[PDB]
Amino acid sequence: GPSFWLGNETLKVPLALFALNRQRLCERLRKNPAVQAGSIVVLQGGEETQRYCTDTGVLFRQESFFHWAFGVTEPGCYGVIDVDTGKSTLFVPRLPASHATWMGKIHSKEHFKEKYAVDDVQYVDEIASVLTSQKPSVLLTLRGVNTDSGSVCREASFDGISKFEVNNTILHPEIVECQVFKTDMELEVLRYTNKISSEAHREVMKAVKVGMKEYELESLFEHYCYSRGGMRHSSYTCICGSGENSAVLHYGHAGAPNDRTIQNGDMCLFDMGGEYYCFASDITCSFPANGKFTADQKAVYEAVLRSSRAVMGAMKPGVWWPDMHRLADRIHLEELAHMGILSGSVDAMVQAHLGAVFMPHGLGHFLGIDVHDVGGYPEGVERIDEPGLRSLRTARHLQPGMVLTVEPGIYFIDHLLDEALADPARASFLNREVLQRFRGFGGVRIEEDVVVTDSGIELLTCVPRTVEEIEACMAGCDAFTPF
Amino acid sequence: GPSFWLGNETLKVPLALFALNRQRLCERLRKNPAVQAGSIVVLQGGEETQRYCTDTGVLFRQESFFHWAFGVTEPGCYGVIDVDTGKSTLFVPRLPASHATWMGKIHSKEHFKEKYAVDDVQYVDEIASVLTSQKPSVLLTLRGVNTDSGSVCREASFDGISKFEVNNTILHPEIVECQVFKTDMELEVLRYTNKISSEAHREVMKAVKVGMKEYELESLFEHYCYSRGGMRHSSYTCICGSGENSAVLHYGHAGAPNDRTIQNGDMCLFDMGGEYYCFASDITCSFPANGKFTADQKAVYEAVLRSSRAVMGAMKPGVWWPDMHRLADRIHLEELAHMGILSGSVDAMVQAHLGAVFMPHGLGHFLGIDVHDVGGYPEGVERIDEPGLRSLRTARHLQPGMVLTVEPGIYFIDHLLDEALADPARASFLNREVLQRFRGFGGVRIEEDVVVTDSGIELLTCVPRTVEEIEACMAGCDAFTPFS
Ligand code: PRO
Ligand code: PRO
Ligand SMILES: [Mn+2]
Ligand SMILES: [Mn+2]
Ligand SMILES: [Mn+2]
Ligand SMILES: [Mn+2]
Ligand SMILES: [O-]
Ligand SMILES: [O-]
Repeated sequence: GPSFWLGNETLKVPLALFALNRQRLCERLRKNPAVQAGSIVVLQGGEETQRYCTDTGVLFRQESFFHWAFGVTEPGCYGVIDVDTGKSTLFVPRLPASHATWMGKIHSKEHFKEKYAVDDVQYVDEIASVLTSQKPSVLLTLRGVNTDSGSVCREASFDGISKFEVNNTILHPEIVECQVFKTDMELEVLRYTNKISSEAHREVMKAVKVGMKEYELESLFEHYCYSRGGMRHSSYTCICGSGENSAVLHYGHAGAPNDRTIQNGDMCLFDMGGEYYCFASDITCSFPANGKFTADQKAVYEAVLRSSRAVMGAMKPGVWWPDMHRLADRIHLEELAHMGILSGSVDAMVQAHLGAVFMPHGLGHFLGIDVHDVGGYPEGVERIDEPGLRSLRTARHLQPGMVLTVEPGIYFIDHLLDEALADPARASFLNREVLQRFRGFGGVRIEEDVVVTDSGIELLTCVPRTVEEIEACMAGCDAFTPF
Repeated sequence: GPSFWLGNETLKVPLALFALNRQRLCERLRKNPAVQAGSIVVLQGGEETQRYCTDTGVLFRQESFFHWAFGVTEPGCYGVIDVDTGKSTLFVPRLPASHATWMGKIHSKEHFKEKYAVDDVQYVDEIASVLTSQKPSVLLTLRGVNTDSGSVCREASFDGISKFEVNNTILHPEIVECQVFKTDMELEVLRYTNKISSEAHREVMKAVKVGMKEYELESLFEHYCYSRGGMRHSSYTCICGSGENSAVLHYGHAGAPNDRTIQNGDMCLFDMGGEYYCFASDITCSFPANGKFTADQKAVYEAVLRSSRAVMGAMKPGVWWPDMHRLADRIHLEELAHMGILSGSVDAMVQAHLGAVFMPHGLGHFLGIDVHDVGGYPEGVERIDEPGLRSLRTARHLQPGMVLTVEPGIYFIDHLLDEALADPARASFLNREVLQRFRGFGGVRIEEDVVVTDSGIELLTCVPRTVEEIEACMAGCDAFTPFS
């Protein structure tokens, strides 16, 4: 069967991947007692956009649910699936003659049928007529709430849809639940995105020099991923935090745009992940700008390495993800006590939520077509109302096929530290004279992507992690030399 | 005063640039009979967005009118300008405490005042109160139609604006007319974006090898522009057309995504331009993939080079831009005849609109904060209803301070050639036995950015252009002398 491929050494992704997703979705809907025979899933693809009211085109990236089901890269499409038979129909825009001048070849419907291995291809302007002839009982459309953005996913619509019976409640929970469990074909793509992004992280560690701007490494990373990996997009805006900016969790956005000069003595926290054919990677490396950990940097770093490997060591089916978050909290507190930043009973520190002062984010999240993938909080799964834990993007138990990030960190964040020092229940644990030395340290995050297996996990990421590995990598003389 | 700067060798852009733009806008408004005393210009900045319903953030790029007036990089702002005094007030988001954890320092209003050199800074939720206290006669908001996209620019709104008198017709043509004429400070930025993008094009010509994917050069271009120029964005999606793809004017979008392997004997047409602090560049270089022009490639290429230099040499204040387009058409037809592709009377070819078969787009467009800059078709200026010319993004006369692209091209586009061959009014000019050799050739576009000056033009772009220069650049020399 056909494959998506960007040539060179890039991954061939079989279009059978998306056919399998459609089949799995149908199989799940068929078991839902509320789904009527003769139902048809109706999805609307993303459309071309421009910047504001300008005619400056925005590079099109497909909507994630549509991509999961069809793998279609072109804007302006719809796709439907007959639930009972699994038959798929792709609807493509009927393009004007001038498209040939400005945009490229006007491909035939047969070209698209062969390209995407769907059962049928029609034009978008025929969708009402085509669906009518199929005499569906009900159209199943996609509407629901993303539990990370809080946004409502907008359901498909077309001229004439009002003439049909439409249900917009059944589909969203079902397709989300399919996306949560990755197929072997999807795992092959996530192995690849992690391979290329890991290589890119290594090249960045080799390239970093005191005096560079943070964004020079953002640029280098994205250049490696695109030129060598075929990754035209990143999975999220690159986070290239040096010095105190490494305490800012999502540093790098337009308001803080990776524009600091890296200085001797800084820690770097680089959270970057290329995207291939709308599949994510999400990796963070932490390391000294000058290639040599100081004693304080080694201590903080190895604390996070300890929680990282303890969590990965414990992860297996049936483990409750909030228990892993609490395990990381406890290890951080133990290590910060060993360092002298903390004193007293770690049990009591845990009871006072002191861990969240140092790690004010969730331990990790589902990953897939989106970096913060869907399905973390389905109906019946509640958010835990405690510092740190309330930022968890899922409170589920682990099962095979789930893909998770494992991303403990320790940060020295002034407003959180100051709050803790004002609270007698927490201040007694904090040694002010030692902590003072760590003001402006930034932080350390060690982020791996893993897959839950029957007996444990599979690690997808492959970057240097021990202090020795990191220092060796940064001192390496050799491979990637743009102009 | 303060400047925008991304360090290293990047350009320091004084915030005074935006102060001057506000001043110029007020000066224009004070002369406008539709404008009464006590008016306040109210602009709304862009907001941050995410991909579809996901929480994947999209990198924020400021809305172009707002950028022109204020130079503000942060999402969620508004900005107002008192027309009579010129006093500027920036409104910034009142951020949640958690911003300090996730996004960075919660800067003070004073920080933004110093940063942007405005007269006052307030929080966005206070805009109704602050405007009420000023007792304005009317709020002037921005609404109009972009003549390239057809889109309606959406006016500012805030909770309570219905309590004010609002006019949404006066401002748009006036701010557009200011934008058409670049200040010396703006020209400094456009010289810089052309400098960096030119360097990047030269690095690309040096790096191109048979066997590479088109997108490898897209990547390399953008990497040069960001790491060396501080250009986080491109001005438009890179067009890296090799072989027959060079006939596709805006190749490289998601449906044709720069994914062809470059072959020996191919021509390349690379239209790429980095953006710095929301100022554009727009440059096209055409060259043989293997570094050596064939006789056929040299002939097509030098035809476009001739029209490029003819137009640049003719441009000056008072010139009607459609006359430059017709000049390019005539030169292309002459040179296609000199190559044996066409025969007969060039006067007759022109009369038959044959030029548009080979150049089915406008000769060039205004450039500024947007690659297709505003103001090409103000009220009164009409689109010419002919092939090629109707695609012109302006039919204005040239004046000092305008910034234009000059981008003639010749392409071999099958459905257009076949239309001509089926049309008795055009078919006899075409020599099939010679044209057949150019089927699948793709095309050549040579695109320069220029400023209209009192005496003619200032060429901003600095890339190799002659056959000799290009071959040398690709051989690693980079080496050449610009048009003057
Ligand atoms: O947003 C999240 O969930 C993770 C936490 C640290 C950075 N990214
Ligand atoms: O869009 C335009 O006007 C120019 C013509 C060739 C490519 N870009
Ligand atoms: Mn991350
Ligand atoms: Mn993550
Ligand atoms: Mn161009
Ligand atoms: Mn142009
Ligand atoms: O992350
Ligand atoms: O262009």
